Amino acid sequence: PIHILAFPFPAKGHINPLLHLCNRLASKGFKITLITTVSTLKSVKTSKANGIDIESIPDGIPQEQNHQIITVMEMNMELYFKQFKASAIENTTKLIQKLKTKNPLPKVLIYDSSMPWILEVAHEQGLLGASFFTQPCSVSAIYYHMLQGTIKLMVSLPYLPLLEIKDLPGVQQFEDNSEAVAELLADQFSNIDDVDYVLFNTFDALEIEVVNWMGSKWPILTVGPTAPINYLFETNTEVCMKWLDQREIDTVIYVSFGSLASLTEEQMEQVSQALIRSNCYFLWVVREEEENKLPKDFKETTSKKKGLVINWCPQLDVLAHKSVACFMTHCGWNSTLEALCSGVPMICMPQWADQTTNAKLIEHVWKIGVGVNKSIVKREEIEDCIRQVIESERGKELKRNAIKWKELAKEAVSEGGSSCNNIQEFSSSLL
Ligand SMILES: O=c1ccn([C@@H]2O[C@H](COP(=O)(O)OP(=O)(O)O)[C@@H](O)[C@H]2O)c(=O)[nH]1
Repeated sequence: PIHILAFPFPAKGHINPLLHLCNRLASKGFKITLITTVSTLKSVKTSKANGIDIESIPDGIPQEQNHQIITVMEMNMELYFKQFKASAIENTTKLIQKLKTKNPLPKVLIYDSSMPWILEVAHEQGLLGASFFTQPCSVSAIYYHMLQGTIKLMVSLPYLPLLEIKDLPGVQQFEDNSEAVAELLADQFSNIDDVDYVLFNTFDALEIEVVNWMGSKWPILTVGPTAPINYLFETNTEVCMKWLDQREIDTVIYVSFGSLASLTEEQMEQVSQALIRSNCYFLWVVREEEENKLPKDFKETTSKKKGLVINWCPQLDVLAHKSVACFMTHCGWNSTLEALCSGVPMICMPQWADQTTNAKLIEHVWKIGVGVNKSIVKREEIEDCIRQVIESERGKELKRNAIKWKELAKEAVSEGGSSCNNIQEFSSSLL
């Protein structure tokens, strides 16, 4: 087989979409080796069934308590991102030299677009280099314009809806790290003319005009949704799926703020009371390190009548379940795309980075969600949005719109669709 190496940035919203692409490629007969940091490997619980070799490299930055890589970087982003970079260059080089003593020899390196300097490692080692963007073309376009100096972080940009300042990617939320974060996002386009393959986790029908614009500059390959062995981490699948099976169609609010975002105890109390007073059934992912910010007795007693509070769920299987009526989300791109491709309308509560822009696209372009208004977002505001989605006639339109996007996404990934064709073109190029 042809041997593909894959190197995501060490965070679940970067690992998971690349894993799903790797599983598709392994189904076409390619051998896959996934490169992870030691810190990521500590959370990996299931890997045997997917058949992919996993090889680890050092973190390259300090190990603090049981914190994850981004959390450590936030202490000093400019210093620690560039320590992570130097270590990753050195140690991926060493790893590839070891892989070159085994058959089949590696031929291509698919690397996260946020790590553009890995291209030079691939080429130095005689491999093709493929940059994998884990955000949509519309948001990535903003980072390109930042690199060109057309904008620096109402705002008009080519082939994007008119934006309010609050809709631009949220870099101000990173405080003293804000300048470093803006620079790394723009750097995704710094060597794009040297990349052998440019891949985006999106599909053409979702953003026709900006994809066409981007394609007038570089040959890009839209391959999304990569999401269809589907999980590396503990998902509590049996508990979650048995509980959803006890629920009637269209009755459950799924709630998750992703793998990184953390809300204050003040904000968590507002969400807790909004869910209780709504009187709907709900499944709320509260990560284990965030549980201590919940109101006392919430997980053990008051959520027992109508809710399931869990530290991680099988999100693809949850969003596919007929009981789920809507998705209160932080609007990370994977959650946004997974919900749209499942036909599930959203309540948008973005926190930072691309989430703010994603929420504007959800509400105003794709029209499959409503957005909360900050005062802190209060229980009444959240309750209002729940009634809009679950009860009102507007909620029925949002659901019809979500089902339309689900059908276009099914088309894109099936035989003859744009993403299916693009993955075939990538695969045949390697052959
Ligand atoms: O209980 C959960 C919550 C999230 N996810 C997955 O975690 C990723 C979240 O990535 P996203 O882009 O939505 O936000 P981020 O964590 O990067 O902020 C996605 O692959 C979700 O499917 C999951 O499997 N179980």
